[PDB]
Amino acid sequence: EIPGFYNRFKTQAEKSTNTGLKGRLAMPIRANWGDVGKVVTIKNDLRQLKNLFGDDMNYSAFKLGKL
Amino acid sequence: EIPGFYNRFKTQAEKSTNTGLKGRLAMPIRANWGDVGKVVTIKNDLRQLKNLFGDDMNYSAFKLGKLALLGNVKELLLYRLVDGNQKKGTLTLKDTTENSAKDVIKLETKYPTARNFNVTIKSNLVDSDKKDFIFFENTKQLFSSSIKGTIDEIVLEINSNLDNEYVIATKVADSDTILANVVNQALEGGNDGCTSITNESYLKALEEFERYSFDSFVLDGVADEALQETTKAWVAKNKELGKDILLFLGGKTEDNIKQINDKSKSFNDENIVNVGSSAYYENIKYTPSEVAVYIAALSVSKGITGSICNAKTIFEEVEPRLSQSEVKECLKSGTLVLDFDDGDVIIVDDVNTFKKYVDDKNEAMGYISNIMFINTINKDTSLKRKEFVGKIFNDATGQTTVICALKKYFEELMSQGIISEFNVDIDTELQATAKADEFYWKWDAVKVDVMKKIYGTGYL
Amino acid sequence: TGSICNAKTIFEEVEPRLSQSEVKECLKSGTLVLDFDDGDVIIVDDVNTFKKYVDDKNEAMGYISNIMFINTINKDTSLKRKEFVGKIFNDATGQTTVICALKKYFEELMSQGIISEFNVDIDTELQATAKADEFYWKWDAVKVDVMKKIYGTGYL
Repeated sequence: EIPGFYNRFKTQAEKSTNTGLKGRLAMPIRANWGDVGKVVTIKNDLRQLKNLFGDDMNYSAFKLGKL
Repeated sequence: EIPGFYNRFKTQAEKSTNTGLKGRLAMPIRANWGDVGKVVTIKNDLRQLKNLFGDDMNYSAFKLGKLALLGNVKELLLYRLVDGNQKKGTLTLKDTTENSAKDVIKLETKYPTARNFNVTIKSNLVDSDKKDFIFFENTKQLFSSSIKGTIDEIVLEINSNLDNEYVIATKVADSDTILANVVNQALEGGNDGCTSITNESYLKALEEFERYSFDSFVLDGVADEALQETTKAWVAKNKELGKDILLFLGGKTEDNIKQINDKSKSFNDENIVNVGSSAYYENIKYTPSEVAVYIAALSVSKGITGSICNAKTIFEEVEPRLSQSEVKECLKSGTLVLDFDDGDVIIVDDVNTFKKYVDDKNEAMGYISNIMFINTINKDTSLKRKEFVGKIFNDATGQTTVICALKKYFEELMSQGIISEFNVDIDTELQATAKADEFYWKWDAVKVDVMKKIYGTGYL
Repeated sequence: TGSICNAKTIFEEVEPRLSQSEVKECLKSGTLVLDFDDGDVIIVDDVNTFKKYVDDKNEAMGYISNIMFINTINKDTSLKRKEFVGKIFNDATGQTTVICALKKYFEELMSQGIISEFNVDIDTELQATAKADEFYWKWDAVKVDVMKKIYGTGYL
């Protein structure tokens, strides 16, 4: 680069981390909503499940995902 | 010098000083009066603003300047916006000795304008050849003078006294003849400054503003959308170029709180602050951008060692007015909105438009004070560039000197209490990969917080 | 013991004025152009016209300070010519004396910190092929660099 003193700040995840989670699980699911024909990874926030596959407890998807 | 005991007294500013001001602000302005095409710095005395840009509240210049000055900015930097047709007022004078009268003096306003600056010339009652030159604005007299009937001395006197600073006199011909009498003749031919002002004028003003350094920008108290995206891109460019400029914005008065929140969602760069609430100060309303001028001014005046989350405002009323649900909606949207928590108008919080997002750019980045802190650190560091770049040899000694200087700076910050904890060290991870002509370094810190929320529990 | 890549200039204005793209274009072209990085006029970099080419004449040769260093070494060495040429017998003693003098000079340079590492020795490859009335010698060095670029990363 050109000479100079160019800062690039990286307070991304300074101390916003916790180690209370582990493992990964497979899930065939019936769902009223969400993507079809693909294996999608869901982070442990249930909001992600609610967004990507709906919030209907009548279906295996949301109920088993919450469990 | 020659031998002797020569005193030179320096009771200039012995104890005539106070420390109640800080910060600097940028201002594109429309004005009826004042300099054009230059970025002029204004000290916080409003008399300076009144002198250099007039006292007309119909124009963005004086009104937004007064708001910024009440924001307690140390130095307010202005720029007069105009269309190319914008022009100075002018008047011409003629002799009377000759039957074929010839123009001999022309009067032109010192600054471009369209106001009714008027002039009167009459026969002097004491001396025969003298003419009494008097100047007005809508018959409100500015200055009076009397000079004999020679054109050179007349124009020299008219240009000499700064009481006649509103107008410049120039000689049209080298006559020694008696001038013609005029009575309250306006300096016509001028054009105002609100004439056909468009986005291109603001773009040119911003390009002029690229020269300087600022703590904040507010964009003339105008909420035009295309100007807002243009200024957003401009500030992003300035940030990438190492100029850390903060931007405040205010939505249109017609926008509902939902629309304001949508706009505050659209903006997500940390250097963008969207203002929703309108207000009254002297029983006169202010659009969200006009009060965005004031909130930016107050923020920069606060500087470090402060915030705005409950700073009292000068405004006597605020609207639209929000329940706690609406306030929470606006804060979640990143909108900043004033509030009437008490009999005065009070700023609700320190939020910016970015606050809609959370984790990578941390939640403190959602607050304006943290951004001001980071910009200040970047600015002081980019001041250190010239001290250290190209002047020390990259050896262990040079690296140690740089680290020691940065440590001294951060310890100065610690002494002020702004930082609760810090460490600064060489970035040995990147220093291993660093080329021989460069240096990498790392630092952690913990800015000292402020009470926004407080809770009490009682036992009896 | 210095450079020009950010030396402040006496000039109150500079033109034509360049964005980072234009600056990078000029540096890649080997052009040297002043800049207005702050309220003063500042020299952008240490580049020379050669810098367009890269590897054989190394990238440091693209910088003027390295050329000044090399010219200074050549000048001091060509000053030593008159001390050593035609005045010492090419035996092991004369070669050792020449090498010791050059080592003393380079150690003086090391004391100033200009060089981070060096070695100077007889060029035994060419000395084997050398005619009896001549001498060959070799030296490696590492000039001490200067910060042109600096990068910082922050944690809060």
